[PDB]
Amino acid sequence: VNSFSGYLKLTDNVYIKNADIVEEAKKVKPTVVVNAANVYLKHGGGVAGALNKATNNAMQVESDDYIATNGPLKVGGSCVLSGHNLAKHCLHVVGPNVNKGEDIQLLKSAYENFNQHEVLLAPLLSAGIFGADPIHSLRVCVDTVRTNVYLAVFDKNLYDKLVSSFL
Ligand SMILES: C[C@@H]1CCC(=O)N1Nc1ncnc2[nH]c3cc(F)ccc3c12
Ligand SMILES: [Cl-]
Repeated sequence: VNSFSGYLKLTDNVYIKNADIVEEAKKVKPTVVVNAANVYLKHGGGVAGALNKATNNAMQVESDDYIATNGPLKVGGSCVLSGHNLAKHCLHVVGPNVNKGEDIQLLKSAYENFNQHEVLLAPLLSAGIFGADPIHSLRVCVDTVRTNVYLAVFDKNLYDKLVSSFL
């Protein structure tokens, strides 16, 4: 048993809710919140901008030190950093950005990072400003992640479409 509340169960291990991931993170304080990161960990907008804003820019400060030491992530890759006031840890995961021409096939690799964590609160990777079809992202999530994932979908119309179209 865990403290996630109000989720619809899609599969044995995937759950979904219409929620703002920032407010969900602040309420639950999960062990792991997933950020929709880019390779430079520049948290300017979308989920990343919102998570970073909620940390009063501490996520960005930590991220800039990470990049200065390690260089950029790979598309499809991840790193574990602090969750600040939102979670114990933040798993920064880079899904492909279709608006940059990045290979949508890398979305499966991106979701494989979730399997290193028993339970996660997460957005749909490559959705929103990353330009992929969220219905496809949900399908890849369900077919790739084997650990317990609680998906937060900000947009109510999209949430309803994801549920109603789920196979
Ligand atoms: C990209 C995915 C696909 C469907 C969807 O809604 N996405 N985004 C979110 N998902 C969950 N919480 C969020 N909080 C946010 C706060 C923001 F400023 C901006 C975006 C989000 C957001
Ligand atoms: Cl977005």
